[PDB]
Amino acid sequence: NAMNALVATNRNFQRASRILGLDSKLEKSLLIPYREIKVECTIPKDDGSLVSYVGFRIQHDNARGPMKGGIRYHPEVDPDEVNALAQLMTWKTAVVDIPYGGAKGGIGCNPKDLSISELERLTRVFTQKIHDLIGIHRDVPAPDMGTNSQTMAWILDEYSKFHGHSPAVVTGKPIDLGGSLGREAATGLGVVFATEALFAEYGKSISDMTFAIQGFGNVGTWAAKAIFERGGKVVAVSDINGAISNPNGIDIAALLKHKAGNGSLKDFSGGDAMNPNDLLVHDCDVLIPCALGGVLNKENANDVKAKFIIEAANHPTDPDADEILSKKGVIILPDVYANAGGVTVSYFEWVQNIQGFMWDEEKVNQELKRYMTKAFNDIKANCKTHNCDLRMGAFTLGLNRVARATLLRGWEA
Amino acid sequence: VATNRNFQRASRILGLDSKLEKSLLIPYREIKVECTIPKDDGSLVSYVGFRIQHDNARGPMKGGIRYHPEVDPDEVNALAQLMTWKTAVVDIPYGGAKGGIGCNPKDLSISELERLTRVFTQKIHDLIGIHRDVPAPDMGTNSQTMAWILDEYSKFHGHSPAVVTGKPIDLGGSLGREAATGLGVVFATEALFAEYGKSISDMTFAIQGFGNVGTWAAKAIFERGGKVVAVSDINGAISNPNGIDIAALLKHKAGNGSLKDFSGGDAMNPNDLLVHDCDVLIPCALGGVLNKENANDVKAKFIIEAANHPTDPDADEILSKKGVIILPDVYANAGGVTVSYFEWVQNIQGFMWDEEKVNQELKRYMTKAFNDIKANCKTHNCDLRMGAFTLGLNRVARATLLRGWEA
Amino acid sequence: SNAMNALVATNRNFQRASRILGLDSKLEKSLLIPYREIKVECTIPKDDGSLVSYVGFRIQHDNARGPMKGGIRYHPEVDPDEVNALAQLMTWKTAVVDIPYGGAKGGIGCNPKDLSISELERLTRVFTQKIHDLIGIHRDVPAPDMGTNSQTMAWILDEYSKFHGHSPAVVTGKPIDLGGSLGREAATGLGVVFATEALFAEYGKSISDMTFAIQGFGNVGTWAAKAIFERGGKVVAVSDINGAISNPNGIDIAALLKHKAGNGSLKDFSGGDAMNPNDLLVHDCDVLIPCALGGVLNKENANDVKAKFIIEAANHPTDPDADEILSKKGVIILPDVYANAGGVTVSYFEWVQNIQGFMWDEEKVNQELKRYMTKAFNDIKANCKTHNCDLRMGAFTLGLNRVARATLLRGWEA
Ligand SMILES: NC(=O)c1ccc[n+]([C@@H]2O[C@H](COP(=O)([O-])OP(=O)(O)OC[C@H]3O[C@@H](n4cnc5c(N)ncnc54)[C@H](O)[C@@H]3O)[C@@H](O)[C@H]2O)c1
Ligand SMILES: NC(=O)c1ccc[n+]([C@@H]2O[C@H](COP(=O)([O-])OP(=O)(O)OC[C@H]3O[C@@H](n4cnc5c(N)ncnc54)[C@H](O)[C@@H]3O)[C@@H](O)[C@H]2O)c1
Ligand SMILES: [Ca+2]
Ligand SMILES: [Ca+2]
Ligand SMILES: [Ca+2]
Ligand code: NA
Ligand code: NA
Repeated sequence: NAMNALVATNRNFQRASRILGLDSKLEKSLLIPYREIKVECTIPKDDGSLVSYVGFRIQHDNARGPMKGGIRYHPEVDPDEVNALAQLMTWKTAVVDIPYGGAKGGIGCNPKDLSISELERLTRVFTQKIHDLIGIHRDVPAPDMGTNSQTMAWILDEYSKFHGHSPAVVTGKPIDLGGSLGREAATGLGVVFATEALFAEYGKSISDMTFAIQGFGNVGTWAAKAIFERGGKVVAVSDINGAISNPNGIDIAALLKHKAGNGSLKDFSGGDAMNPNDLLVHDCDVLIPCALGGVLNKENANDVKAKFIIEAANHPTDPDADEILSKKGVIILPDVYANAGGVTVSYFEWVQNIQGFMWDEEKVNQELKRYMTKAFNDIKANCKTHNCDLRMGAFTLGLNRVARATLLRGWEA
Repeated sequence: VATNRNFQRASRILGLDSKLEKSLLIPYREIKVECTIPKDDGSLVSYVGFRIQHDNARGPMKGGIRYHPEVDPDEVNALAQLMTWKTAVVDIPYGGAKGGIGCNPKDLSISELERLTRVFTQKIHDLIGIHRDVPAPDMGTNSQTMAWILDEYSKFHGHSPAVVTGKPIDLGGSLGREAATGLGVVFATEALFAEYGKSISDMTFAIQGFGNVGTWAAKAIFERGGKVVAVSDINGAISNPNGIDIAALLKHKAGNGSLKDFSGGDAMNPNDLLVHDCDVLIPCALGGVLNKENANDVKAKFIIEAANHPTDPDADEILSKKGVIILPDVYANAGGVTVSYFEWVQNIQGFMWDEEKVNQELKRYMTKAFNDIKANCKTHNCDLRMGAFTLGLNRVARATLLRGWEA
Repeated sequence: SNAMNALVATNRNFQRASRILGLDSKLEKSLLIPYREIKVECTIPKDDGSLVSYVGFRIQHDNARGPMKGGIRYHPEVDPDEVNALAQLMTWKTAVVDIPYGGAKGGIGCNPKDLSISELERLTRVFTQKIHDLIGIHRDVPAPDMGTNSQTMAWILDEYSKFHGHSPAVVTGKPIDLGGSLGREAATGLGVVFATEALFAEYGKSISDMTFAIQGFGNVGTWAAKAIFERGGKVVAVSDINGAISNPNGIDIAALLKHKAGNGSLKDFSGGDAMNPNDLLVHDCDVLIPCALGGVLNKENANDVKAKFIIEAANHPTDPDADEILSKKGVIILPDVYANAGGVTVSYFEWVQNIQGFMWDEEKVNQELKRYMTKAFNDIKANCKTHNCDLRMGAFTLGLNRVARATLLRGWEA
């Protein structure tokens, strides 16, 4: 089904390089990651027996600043996937013009199969094995699929044994350990700010549309909530265990309460249970993938009903699907812009930490809006001077900014 | 003895479990180091310096350095633990510490005190730090002491202005530092009063003590229209039922005048201050002044504890029965430690604030802290003293639990 | 060896200010000795593979008030006494405007015009390798100077960061795309105007009240002239050392700016009258602003100056004989150590923005610049009253006393 994640991302990178006319030698430098790290992570389970994993940290580019990107605990984590995600962070940070490069990490494990004490030990061992490589001004992790603010607390705590109290070494922290107000909701809310900027160009409002949402974690819950509050009609939601639909709109606040009491989507009373395999091809105006990458591919792209796709997940649409969907008249707001709210507020968390003084939530949200608005305006102008679609307008915008910084730094030893 | 019972009560109010409680009572780290220097005449003297680092779950530790003899370890430990709670009460990102040198600084020359300070810094240079443990002045030490610690520490770790607070302005100290505690008392009083719908401008005040805290609090009250009807210090007292002209009074103190010889009031017995007719009583000078003998004769309906522990538990109950509200010391006099945080912030950001910004941030922190204390009081159905204690204790507990325990 | 304009001015001024303050002679001796002097071998392969060896250097004069600060000159004339004097002057200058730095000065004895861009980059990176442990965000923060520029700073940043991690604050003057500050090009000229505004307020006058003659039309002259023009000042004469134009109605500085943009020269400009650039300093005006050159006011022309105010934007336009004649004529001289400090003040702001991890917009940079410059004038004015002295000594006594106080508070025991 899914195209190789790194093959897909490199095809977009090649398409973007051609638009900019990049010299092949500069292009090759920008493609190769700065550093790839794979480390053994062996822990005792709660009964004392050993389990061994491999942890990864791919540091793709640091021309524009310390590297930035989250840590995924998921059974399909592998070098290709982490490499593709890391490269995308390099472009995304540059799209929103925050002073970071790109990185990504992960462990190939299933968190549902580990106890909370095992997850803590695994997280601390991973931190021990990379403590030299990450750092406030080197590489700053954060959550991603299968990790959360408690995971980041353990990274902070273990890292600080080696280098002293270092709040800014990781973002997505709990509020009570130096996290930023607004960070938990930031990706989902930024999706909404990105969607509003796009709909403004077409003269539409969120309240005009129906929505289908794949995935219901940190990104999908906050995105659905924010859409729901602004009058959007959310007609289907899936997660790994099932899905729920309602053509008149799901009461998202009620669905989230039901979820917080350990209810499953399929059992929610204000909707009809559905097969999650039918989510991406469900009738809707706007489709928002909020789970795995590569899920829109040559096999299902012709059956997409949506007129808009908002890429909240990282690389949910492969290049085969891009072209099919373009010919169906579908507009795709690309991941490196639409889901950048998270890393943007991560930047603000990091700033607050190094300034030793936290901001109020209204300032975090004012700055998020300003960053997301400016990035969209830059993409629009870039699509014009280069006469390209939104994915390429954002991709070339970030790639060109990375090239500039790379060229200023130079190459002598 | 009463301190351990009090911590247990606060712990049980919060529902902490015994294992967490035991951990919170054990200090993170205790250090003692030999400090030997040549005297001015070349002969040696040897002292022991120490630092009790109580807790660092919420950030770098913070606390004073005392140059004073007759060191009592139990009392040093108690004060380090108190700083852990106090920093959490006003929500500044520090834990608690206390240190010192067992010496009598009156017996040392200024060059001997400098050498002793530098040697002590040499002996603890890897255990203090901008993000590790940030000392401050205390009994027997001052901003000059801090300057020497900074200078010697920076030889080891590079220029590190935020390694200590209380610095001279000329070496990175903060504007507003001298007035911080007295002014913070007043911002705290304004927050308390607004909760009852009252304003400083409609209250009368009696103030015990006219030193660093009492002078600045009186000034700030006077400038907000408060009527200061009585003031005492160690040598005398002065009363005026229509309000003392505090600007005039501060001028008279500067010229080495006495409170009793001030013309803008009537001299009074300083032993009569706490029982003076007023709306608001502010003990600023001494602890242990309100006890079972005099608490029934207090006439104020609000007591603002600027001094540390002015009120014993007998008095607390007596005054509660009389419907008196007591703003507790741990919060009310926290403006000094709060501005010390701002000093550290300004240092780390490399860019100092003007005095207006320091004072606005101080008012902001003191106001939010009051509202957090009051909300906690509603949650646990307790008075302000216990509400403040449980707020601080719970914040430390929460950070500790989030950090976790696996190696 | 011991004789350039900046050496004589600084040690004359240091000595005079030290006596006004009554500084102890042992403290004075310590303040004159630099903290540390560094010379390092810098050998590189040229593009053709052959070696060349230069000597790089950094004089670190004083750090009582903070990390040291100062430029890196790539220039073949290296005069050790002049380098020391300039590092010392930065110590006083930073103190005058109350920025938390001491002074330094460094460079490489080379002619950068003989080197390719790749050679300059290797030379810069090797120099950085040789001094990486002696500079740093909280130790010593270089900046551009004669023969170096923002590209030079990018290379220092990049190489230094190999040894210590990303360290944007290790140098100022960076490209905007690598953490440089907005407002840098205008900073010195705009600061001159902020300083002039403060001075004139003391007389209850405004720039719109005055006529101006400006010597120099480079980075400082253009921006000062632009900012004066926009505030209603009448710029009646401008010289660029090669030509000069006079207009008693006021020159249209906007028109003159566009003309310089069209690669025209001052003598080419049609919106005024031909004048001899050597007559600029004695031109009729209320305010004279020497921007381009030093030593130009001397005992032979001081008495023909017509201005009531002299704003020393350039470094050291006024020699000792002229300074005396002009004071006796009643002329008020805003001294260079203060008046042109806008550049170093905004370099302080760049370091702050880097340390804070978040860049300011240009409006904020310029509000902060005006605040720093205004407060420094008021402090200088206070010191003039305390010591009954002219503005130049009010400034030097202010900066010297701030360094002395910080030194005495830090103390002397080991
Ligand atoms: N967390 C952030 O700040 C952030 C920022 C930008 C983008 N992203 C991206 O958003 C996506 C989701 O991240 P998250 O933080 O929400 O993760 P999460 O672990 O919080 O939740 C992931 C969600 O996806 C669901 N899911 C997993 N496999 C699925 C499948 N096969 N079908 C349907 N649903 C499935 C899970 O059940 C869960 O509801 C990822 O691509 C991530 O990289 C995350
Ligand atoms: N930042 C701070 O100064 C700070 C911080 C926390 C707590 N406190 C509390 O405030 C108290 C006062 O601190 P300070 O800096 O104002 O001290 P200070 O030495 O500057 O002034 C003390 C004042 O108390 C008076 N006094 C002493 N004994 C008295 C007595 N028996 N009756 C009446 N007046 C008497 C003195 O004459 C003087 O007026 C401390 O002892 C402590 O309890 C101070
Ligand atoms: Ca690369
Ligand atoms: Ca011994
Ligand atoms: Ca010296
Ligand atoms: Na001696
Ligand atoms: Na070559």
